[PDB]
Amino acid sequence: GNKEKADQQKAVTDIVALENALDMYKLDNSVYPTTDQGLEALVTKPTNPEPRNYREGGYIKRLPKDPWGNDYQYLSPGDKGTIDVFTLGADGQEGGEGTGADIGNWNIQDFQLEHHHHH
Ligand SMILES: [Ca+2]
Ligand SMILES: [Cl-]
Ligand code: NA
Ligand code: NA
Ligand SMILES: [Pt+2]
Ligand SMILES: [Zn+2]
Ligand SMILES: [Zn+2]
Ligand SMILES: [Zn+2]
Repeated sequence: GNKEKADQQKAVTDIVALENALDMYKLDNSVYPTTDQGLEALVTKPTNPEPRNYREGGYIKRLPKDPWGNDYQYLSPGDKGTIDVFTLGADGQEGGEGTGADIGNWNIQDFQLEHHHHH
């Protein structure tokens, strides 16, 4: 019902937010954060490597939690594209259907409302 569609839109909103914050990091610092620096690099200046041009206050106000209480996941370099930003969904596991499906930057349009789709 409403709950599941709201949860899905929340995941879309967060993944897009994070992807945009990651692009700002790249614009400043010439590279994306590594998997090991993590999404935390968006709020706190990382090490290994230390970025050259870190923005005061970071790149996002806070790290969102996914609709099922788990942290969003991140890989750089990604398996699915240059970076992977994703949630594993309601089942907290790879793959799955329904609310269990994995939502990521690579397939994000699929989980957006219909007006974002290309048919
Ligand atoms: Ca899943
Ligand atoms: Cl299109
Ligand atoms: Na840390
Ligand atoms: Na990707
Ligand atoms: Pt920015
Ligand atoms: Zn981007
Ligand atoms: Zn829209
Ligand atoms: Zn569609």
